[PDB]
Order: sequence, then structure tokens, then C-alpha cells
Amino acid sequence: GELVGIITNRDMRFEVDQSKPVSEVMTKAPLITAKEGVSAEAALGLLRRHKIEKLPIVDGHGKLTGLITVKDF
Amino acid sequence: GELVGIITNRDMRFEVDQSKPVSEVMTKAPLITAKEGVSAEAALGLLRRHKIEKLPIVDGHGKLTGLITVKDF
Ligand SMILES: Nc1ncnc2c1ncn2[C@@H]1O[C@H](COP(=O)(O)OP(=O)(O)OP(=O)(O)O)[C@@H](O)[C@H]1O
Ligand SMILES: Nc1ncnc2c1ncn2[C@@H]1O[C@H](COP(=O)(O)OP(=O)(O)OP(=O)(O)O)[C@@H](O)[C@H]1O
Ligand SMILES: [Mg+2]
Ligand SMILES: [Mg+2]
Ligand SMILES: [Mg+2]
Repeated sequence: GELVGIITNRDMRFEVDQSKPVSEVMTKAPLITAKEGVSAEAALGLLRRHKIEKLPIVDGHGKLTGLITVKDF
Repeated sequence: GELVGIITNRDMRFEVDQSKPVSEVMTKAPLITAKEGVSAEAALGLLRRHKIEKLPIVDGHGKLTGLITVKDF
């Protein structure tokens, strides 16, 4: 359950081989992540500062728990 | 005319004080740029290498000449 990467449209927009494994093209860890229970304003600040769109939210061990984005609102 | 930066949707997406100048909310030089007459596949390779949707095409002096984007490809 520990995070090892992330994949988005910018990571695979023009990739030719659809057989490419996730580990081959994913954005390698470490990444910009927050802890469980992180405040919404802190998440917005991280999103604006790092200009990443999908911010993962991690537990106190390294296993992913959630993802923060205002689009649900 | 010296290309000193670039401002895209992400920089200005969630800014509140819209009265701020561009230089305060722009990505400053040096940018990821290519020479005039750069090959299409070379430009695509650079775009995927930096995973950025804008590529300024500049003269050797650094004067802006053109704007390649990822959605054209
Ligand atoms: N939280 C993060 N920390 C670090 N890098 C990230 C994070 N989220 C995404 N990235 C990386 O940033 C790059 C762009 O991801 P982003 O989420 O901005 O793309 P997207 O949502 O698909 O955007 P677009 O609509 O422009 O395609 C990719 O290389 C991706 O792996
Ligand atoms: N040539 C470049 N070199 C370096 N950084 C750049 C370059 N062009 C744009 N940037 C910056 O890289 C970031 C991402 O660029 P990109 O063009 O993917 O964003 P965008 O098109 O506004 O994104 P979206 O479509 O997801 O809203 C922005 O902060 C932008 O200012
Ligand atoms: Mg996007
Ligand atoms: Mg765009
Ligand atoms: Mg886009």
C-alpha cells in the first residue's frame, strides 16, 4: 500500500507502446505529498506552490490514503 | 524583446489579487526553448521530457520567434 509513483495525462499523452508498464513511465517517488488530516487551505497552498494538480494524501507510514482536489466541490 | 518569462493558465488559475503584475506570477527565465527551425520530433521529445505544454522558439540571441504547443501535436 505504500506509494511508489503517479501517472497522469502528461506522463502518457504520446506514448506509443500501450504495453509500457506503469513502473516504466510513472513519476518516481519521492513526490509532493501531504499527511492524513491535512487542512484544505494547506492543500490549496501546496497545489498553487508546486503547480501539481493531483495532490496525494498519505498516512503516517507511507501508504496512500487519499487525494485532494476541489473538483469534487 | 528579450524573452524573460512565460505566464500560463496554471500560474493565474487560482490567483485572488488579479492586480498583481505578470512578473510576480510568471515563470522566470531561463525557459525550455528551442532554436528556430527545430525538428518536429525534437520539439515533441523536449516537450515530453519536460512535460510542459508550451515551447518558445527563440532566435540565438534569445528573441522570441514562435510558440509550439502540445495540442497541435
Ligand atoms: N503530487 C505530485 N507531485 C509531484 N509530481 C506530480 C504530482 N502530481 C502530478 N505530478 C507530475 O506532474 C506532471 C503533470 O501532472 P498533472 O497532474 O499536472 O497533469 P494533468 O492533471 O494530466 O494535466 P493536463 O490537464 O495538463 O494534462 C506529471 O509528470 C506528473 O507525474
Ligand atoms: N517553456 C517552458 N519552460 C518552462 N516552464 C514552462 C514553459 N512553458 C510553460 N512553463 C510553465 O510550466 C507550467 C506548466 O506548463 P503547461 O503549459 O503544461 O501549463 P498549462 O497549459 O497552463 O496547464 P493546464 O492546461 O493543465 O491548465 C506552468 O507553470 C508554466 O508557466
Ligand atoms: Mg490539467
Ligand atoms: Mg494547457
Ligand atoms: Mg492542459
